[PDB]
Amino acid sequence: MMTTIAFLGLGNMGAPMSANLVGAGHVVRGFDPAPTAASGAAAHGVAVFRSAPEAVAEADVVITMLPTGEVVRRCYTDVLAAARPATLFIDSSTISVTDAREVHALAESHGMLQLDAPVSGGVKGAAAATLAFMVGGDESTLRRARPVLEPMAGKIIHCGAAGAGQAAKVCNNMVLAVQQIAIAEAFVLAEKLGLSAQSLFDVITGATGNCWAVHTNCPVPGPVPTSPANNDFKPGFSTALMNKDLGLAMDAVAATGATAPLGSHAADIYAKFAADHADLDFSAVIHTLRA
Amino acid sequence: MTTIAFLGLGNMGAPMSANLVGAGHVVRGFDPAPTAASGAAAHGVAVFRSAPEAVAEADVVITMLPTGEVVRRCYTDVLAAARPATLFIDSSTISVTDAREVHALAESHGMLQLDAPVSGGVKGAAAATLAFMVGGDESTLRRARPVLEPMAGKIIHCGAAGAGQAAKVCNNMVLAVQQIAIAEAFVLAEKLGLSAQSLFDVITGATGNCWAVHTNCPVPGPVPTSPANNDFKPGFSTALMNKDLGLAMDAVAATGATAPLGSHAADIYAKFAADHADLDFSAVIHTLRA
Ligand SMILES: C[C@@H](CCC(=O)O)C(=O)O
Ligand SMILES: C[C@@H](CCC(=O)O)C(=O)O
Repeated sequence: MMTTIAFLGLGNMGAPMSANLVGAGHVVRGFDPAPTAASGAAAHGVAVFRSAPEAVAEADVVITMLPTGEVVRRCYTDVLAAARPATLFIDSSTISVTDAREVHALAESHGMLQLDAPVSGGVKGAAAATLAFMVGGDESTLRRARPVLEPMAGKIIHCGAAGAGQAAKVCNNMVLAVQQIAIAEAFVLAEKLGLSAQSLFDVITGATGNCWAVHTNCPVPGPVPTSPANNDFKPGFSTALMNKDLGLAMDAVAATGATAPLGSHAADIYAKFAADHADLDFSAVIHTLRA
Repeated sequence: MTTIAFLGLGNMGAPMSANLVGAGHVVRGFDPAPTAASGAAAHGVAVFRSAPEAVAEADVVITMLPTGEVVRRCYTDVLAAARPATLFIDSSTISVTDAREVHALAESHGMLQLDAPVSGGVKGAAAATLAFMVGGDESTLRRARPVLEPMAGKIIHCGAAGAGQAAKVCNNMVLAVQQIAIAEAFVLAEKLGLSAQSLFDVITGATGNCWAVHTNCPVPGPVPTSPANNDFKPGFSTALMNKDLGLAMDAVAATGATAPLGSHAADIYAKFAADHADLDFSAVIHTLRA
């Protein structure tokens, strides 16, 4: 299983992910253009390089954890020629399904194996190695990748061909967004009807409406003391991050001509909420329903 | 032996009253439809020509009626015929406003009263697995418990009068939103080239999981028992979901609440019910391009 891994993107996700790879005994060759990110990763054993091409030159596997499809595209353009032939590229960035398929084809045109493997779990999942990887690409390529993913992962799920990882994540998170708004509406309506928060909680969680947005992320303080509502709506899952994912869902809706009325409505709601509350947990959208 | 007047012997009322007979109660009935009455009499209910007659000898009076207006008119018709401290249980699904009005009216005559609307449908009614969501006094629920038990899989005290109705309407508004949201996810997935089984496996193991997908999956295959595999036979009909959402919209209006997605869901299902009232509510997956 021991492998030389180039890790491009050493931010809030990339840094802890890379540390777990070092802990598992891999040689990790890192690059990030932010020197503070690079320094922090070096402190936990990443060999940091001056450029992304240098980092990938001697690597069996190249992982990208980057903010957008544009940055992934630009990164692949900078490094693919530098990589040894038939190197495994894993993009664990969260990007559009369109961009994922573009960068996948580019990697394959350079003779590289490529997977999309975006993750859920956030920074906390990243530190604890409990992230869920949602993978698109060839099954044999995933087989080759498993030893590298396992030390970062709680779950690895194969979603289909290239882009299917991005697709699965973005579909789930659109539903989540809609559910978190709907649970918030339910709690505020209950409050105006004189139905207690604890009572509504007990019913919804015992009934057909139950979902993570209530049972774990309860947007009123009290029924779930661990939920962000009890900690000033500190993330958790920030509004900024949810808004990014909803943007990607709206990109997917636009590329496909799909009709997603509530998903699109939830996107508009989170886009407005992100303008001034980007730093709050996405459950804090409940504030928009009170007045 | 507690004697129970059951007013409303329709699709729900008939099987509920059969379970009460089966539990050893004396059941007195009224319904304006001769077929409903006859069918109930056939399983042991002593049917009377008028609601006031049914109520005369009753320790408990149960209503299962279509609207608040009918519930209200039934109460003013029968309250004077009832014995003092009779226990009235309305298991109709009506507005929280109407529920609290009829509760107040009944207690004004020295009656004890609960709202106890139900989830489970006709299937649940027959099988005695209904979920009663109850508003009223804890001590009144305790007295009612022996009567509710033979009809029920769950009995949940929701709070003071009207809280049963509120709890049910709030859950069903969330459910409608979830059922549409899951449908959108499956349609988007298909157009992205992500298989239904793959999306199913991901969502059910992730934060988006809910009954609308894990049990009511609106595409055939991943859950062989879901209505999608059986021509969208209810299940839970669009007609009934539409009725609940209408009540949610009455509650949103009465309170001045902000419920944008619930309201959007209500609009979608009202429109869908014009064409497909008889299909399971999960069938909404095929009306999104309208
Ligand atoms: C074994 C596991 C990866 C290892 C971990 O739990 O960190 C998996 O996702 O299959
Ligand atoms: C609903 C009740 C069970 C009564 C019964 O159905 O026999 C309970 O479990 O609380």
